[PDB]
Amino acid sequence: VRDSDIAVIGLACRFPGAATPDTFWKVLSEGRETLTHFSDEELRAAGVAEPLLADDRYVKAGQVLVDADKFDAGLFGITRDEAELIDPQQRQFLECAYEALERAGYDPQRGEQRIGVYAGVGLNTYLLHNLGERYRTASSVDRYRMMITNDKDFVATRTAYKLNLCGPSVSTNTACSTSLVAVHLACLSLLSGDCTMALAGAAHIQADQGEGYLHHEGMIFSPDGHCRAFDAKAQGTVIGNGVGAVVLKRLSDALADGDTVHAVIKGTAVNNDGSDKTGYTAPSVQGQAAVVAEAQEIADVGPETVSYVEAHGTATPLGDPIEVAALNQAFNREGAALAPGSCALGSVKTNVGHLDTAAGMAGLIKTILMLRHRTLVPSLCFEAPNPEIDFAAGPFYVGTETKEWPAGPTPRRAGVSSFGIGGTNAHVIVEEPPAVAGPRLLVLSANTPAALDTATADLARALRKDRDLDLSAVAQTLALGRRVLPYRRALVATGVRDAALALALGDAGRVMTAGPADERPVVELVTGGGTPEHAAALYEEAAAFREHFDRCAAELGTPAAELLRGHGPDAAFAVQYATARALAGWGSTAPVVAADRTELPDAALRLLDGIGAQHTAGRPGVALLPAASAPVGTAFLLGLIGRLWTAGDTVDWTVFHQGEPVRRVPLPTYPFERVRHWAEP
Amino acid sequence: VRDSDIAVIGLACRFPGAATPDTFWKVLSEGRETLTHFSDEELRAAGVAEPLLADDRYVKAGQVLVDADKFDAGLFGITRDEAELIDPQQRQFLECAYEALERAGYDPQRGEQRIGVYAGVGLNTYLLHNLGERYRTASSVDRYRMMITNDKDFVATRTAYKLNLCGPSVSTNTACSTSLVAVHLACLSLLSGDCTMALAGAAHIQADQGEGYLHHEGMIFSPDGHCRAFDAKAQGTVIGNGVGAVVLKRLSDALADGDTVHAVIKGTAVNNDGSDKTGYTAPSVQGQAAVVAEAQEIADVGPETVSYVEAHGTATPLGDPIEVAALNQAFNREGAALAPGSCALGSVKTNVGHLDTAAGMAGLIKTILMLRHRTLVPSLCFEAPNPEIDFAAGPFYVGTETKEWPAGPTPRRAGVSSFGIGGTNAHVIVEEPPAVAGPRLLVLSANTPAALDTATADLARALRKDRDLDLSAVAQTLALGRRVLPYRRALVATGVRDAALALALGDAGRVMTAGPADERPVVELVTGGGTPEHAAALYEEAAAFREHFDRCAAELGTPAAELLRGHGPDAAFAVQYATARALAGWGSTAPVVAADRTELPDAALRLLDGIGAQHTAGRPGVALLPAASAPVGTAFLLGLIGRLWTAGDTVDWTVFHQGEPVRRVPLPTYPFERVRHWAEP
Ligand SMILES: [K+]
Ligand SMILES: [K+]
Repeated sequence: VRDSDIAVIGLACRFPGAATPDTFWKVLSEGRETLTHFSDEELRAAGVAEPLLADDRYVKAGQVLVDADKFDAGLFGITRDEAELIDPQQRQFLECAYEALERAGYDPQRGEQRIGVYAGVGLNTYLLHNLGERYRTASSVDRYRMMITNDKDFVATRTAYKLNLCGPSVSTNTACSTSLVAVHLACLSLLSGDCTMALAGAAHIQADQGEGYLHHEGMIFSPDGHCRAFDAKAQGTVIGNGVGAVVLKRLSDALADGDTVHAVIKGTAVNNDGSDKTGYTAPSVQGQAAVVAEAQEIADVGPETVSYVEAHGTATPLGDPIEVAALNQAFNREGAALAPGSCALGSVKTNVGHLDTAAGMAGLIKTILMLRHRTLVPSLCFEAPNPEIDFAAGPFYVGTETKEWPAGPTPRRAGVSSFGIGGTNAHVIVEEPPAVAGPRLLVLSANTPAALDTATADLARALRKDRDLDLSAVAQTLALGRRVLPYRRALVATGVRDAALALALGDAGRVMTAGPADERPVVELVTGGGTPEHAAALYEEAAAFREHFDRCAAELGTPAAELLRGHGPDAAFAVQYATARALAGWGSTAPVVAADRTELPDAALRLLDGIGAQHTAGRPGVALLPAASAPVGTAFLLGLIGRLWTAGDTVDWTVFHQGEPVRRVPLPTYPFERVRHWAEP
Repeated sequence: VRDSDIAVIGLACRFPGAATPDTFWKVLSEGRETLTHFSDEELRAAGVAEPLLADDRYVKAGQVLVDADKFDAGLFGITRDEAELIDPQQRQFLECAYEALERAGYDPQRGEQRIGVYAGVGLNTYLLHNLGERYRTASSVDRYRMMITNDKDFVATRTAYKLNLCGPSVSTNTACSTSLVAVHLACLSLLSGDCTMALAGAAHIQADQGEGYLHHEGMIFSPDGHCRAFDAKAQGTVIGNGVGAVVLKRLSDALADGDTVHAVIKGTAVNNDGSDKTGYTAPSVQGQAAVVAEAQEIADVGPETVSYVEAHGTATPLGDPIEVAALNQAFNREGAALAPGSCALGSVKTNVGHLDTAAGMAGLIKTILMLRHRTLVPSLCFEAPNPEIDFAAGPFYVGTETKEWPAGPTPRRAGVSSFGIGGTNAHVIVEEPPAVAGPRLLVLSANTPAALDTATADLARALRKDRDLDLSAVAQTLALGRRVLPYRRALVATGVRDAALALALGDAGRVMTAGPADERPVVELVTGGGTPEHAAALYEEAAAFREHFDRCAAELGTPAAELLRGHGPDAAFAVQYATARALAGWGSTAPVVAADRTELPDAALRLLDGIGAQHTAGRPGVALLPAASAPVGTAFLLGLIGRLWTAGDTVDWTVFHQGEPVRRVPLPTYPFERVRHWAEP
């Protein structure tokens, strides 16, 4: 574990045909093109002019992001009017960043982590088209409100403000290479100590997606909507729509904290072509070759140890041979040719098109998934190599199969390239990640009942589909790594299968649900016989209980072993008092009601005075003792916490999970309400 | 000299009332407000509606950037149609960056330096207003051309492409704090080794500057166009227009290379407020306090050693007390209160208004000039302290005088703050810079005759006004640190006064001028007697001559001392041959013509064959020997180089200046042609 290695500890994406990493992996491993073909009816509905449809140069297809118009404004405390004004690219980036942090297992509203964010969005066609006329005929006040909801500057800071990211929050833009430049700056920030975690990401969404495009020979776009990277029939790409983000942390920190490591960034490099090329928009062999070599040098990774490269890969007749010539030059720099056919080459642009500002996210996230799965996937629309590409001069070949990624003398390593219009180039070196008994309280919360139900079904489903999940990790991730919201649910479970079923059934006997309407509860210290089996179980199983019980027995003047065996009022008091103090230590602020104190010793009376126990409440009461023939021990205590917490009591989950190693794991992400917010031009 | 210290080795600015650093220092030291008041006639000319003029809330004033519409497209190889399309913010940033590199003394078209650029521009109102209708009714091809000439992404890369910057070139945007964030990332890049030099800067230009504004109580803008920072009558600021850039290099490198150090950046910090504040646009004491403390810690600078702070300083009733409360908290963090009245506080927004994206450049450059001049300057419109500001809790007081900056126990140190809408905060620690015989060839070149004449007058003027300038440094800076352009001029001078006069007079006897029209010249090796005084002078004074003369004497079979004394044809040959070889070693590619070889020895014939001397030219001839009663020695040789170079011969000025330490110094910057490029809405 090198000092400079950066872990990818979470990620998220909404790309054409894939709203999550799991569905993206399905697109990739199944070798599918996500191109949408538009009917004439759909194009007419979209206001495409009739001469345009008739034109044989017009391409009736696109790479669309479904529900780009949807946004859960309520969750983010944003009004309808404001949601409508905000560029969909910024809305989608905000939800995507939320998802990435969720998958990482970190709730930035809690904890001491300092989280930065580097992000960029594409050309704001929402402002130009949908809000265009609105802008030029508006007051300075309303123009100002449109500026802070639409200018590029605000994508990173809106996210910082709404998610609570206190590290550097910077909008970074270099056109098609924006994604990997953001990744580069995030890593630089992390290594310099600006922050302890960082998001890096990008969004590109055309306000008029859903329409086709006119083919022009002087431009990068293909005549048929297909992107045939490295193929002899390569004729360009299709602009796509999408958004992606990764969460980054020093690898040593990630391992120490017990995070899931999806992959390791070994090094990154960024440069610019400068002047020495035939035009501002022209490609450059030398600029590309240099940034690849620079990234490998920084990563301390020899070119012969790289076994996959994710090319920028736009399928232009000029650009494809240049990209391979540049890779050959970089890879062969330390001598002569590497073994032919020894490094796979591919382009996700063949699946989802060219995501512009977000292209590098689609490329990096594909490569991360391949590495985590130790699985190579196809580059599509490849039938025969472009004769002008000099494959024989180097190690590259275009992989067209889903298959095991063969082991090598080093861990599996990949390169990821992204080259922008304007000549800023980026290359990132990524490595596969290093190799990796009682009941638990599972807690869920959402901003609406409907969201809570969906989240419950999602978790149930995820739990059924992976039995290998550790219930501990699931409980910890849910408690520590999810926003604390008003509609709440909880369940005490004995294992993953058990949990899956209980959550699916929704049977109130086990599944506790409460919301902001329900009354804040009190804990009731009752009379009743002792509970020796229950007392002994908590004493053995719960360290916090054991502490306060020992100290309570000291005050009462009786040995702990005596009280734990006892059936009398002193014993019943002790168990309940110790439970109440353990709850308090875990952050509970529920009042303790002790309504009947007659048959209690003076010491018990003082202890009740010390914690300021009320004599009554003016509020639902939760008993501190199990009912007869109810579950006892830790199962009871966890159910108690669950009942209080769902009803709005405070719990400090960090303190609650103190005594154990925490392991954060990927679980389903928030079911954002699909509310349409769209300004009509 | 700490490893992490960064030198500011050049800078440039066009702010209201100041098109250069020198004129900016005049605004600052003279305590002037650059606010422009608009007549009703001017406002009407600008298309301001009549109800608007009548409105008593309307403020008929602004902080305008003169000639924001002007751009030397020819110099940058840009067509008229393209120049018109490019956002004026990007045009102005491009010219400003050129100026900054010129003042630093580096021509990025030559040399091995790797230069990065981090820059941001403000809201593109040129695209929205001037090109708005044009965009929505244009083809996809023309929309694409408007995108690459107007989107934020392209400001840094356009500059990289047109100036030849091959380091990371990144557009960075965080609203009002953009400038110092760019500076922060440039320093991070430099310290990480992305590059060896870096530009950082920003431009903010409203397409409708020249109009007034309507006052709204819910906004940051003052009712009278004055910005009364920290005053009891503080009521906000005025939006301004401007552009600035700095050139950064590791301090150790700068000193080693002999650069001018204008100031030293000791440390920088960037953070974001996150969620814990009352609104997205609200201020935050804690965010500000943290970034100031973080910057000082990183700089290893104790708060008690800081004697000036350049505040964000926007003069809002809420914001001013908050900024001082935050500074107090940061400065007092290591104990109790520092001495009252011991650190000056000011805001350049009181001079030039709020330059938005460029505000931090105006603040940083003011602070750099103060430090270089060891002179404090006034913060304006300060009559009585705002009662709500807790000055007494800390060391701060508002300085209102131009006066010597008192020496202290450490070098003079300042802080510079910039806080953005969206909550990204930056603070930079700056320190004063460390303490610092023959003829010379001065070379000038421009892209037009008119520009060449203006540049000549400018240099003449600058030379008159500083006699302390070292002629050496002037010659080196001009030769190594200026773009090589087609209309050329040169002068051999014996000192600064001499140069100043010769350049002003323009007398062809001394001042050589030539352009692309003039013929590429040849050097002529003539017959004629020896020139013993001339030979001995070059031998003594020019190492390159001495080398080739020694070797030529070896070939001829005669001792060098004999030939240097000689009057014969062998001696005349030797001196001319050695001069020709010295020119070749300095990169000359002018043909050598030896038309009359009769009375030359065989050895001389072989030597002429070896360099492939022509027997004639089919071209003006320049003699390799001084004419009788002409200047001799180094003066002659330099005049020779000048004649060839002005006529288009190649010279490698790096090789030419090899044997000596180079010192780059500020000289006047390029006289960009004032051509208007402005799209009509
Ligand atoms: K070029
Ligand atoms: K808030």
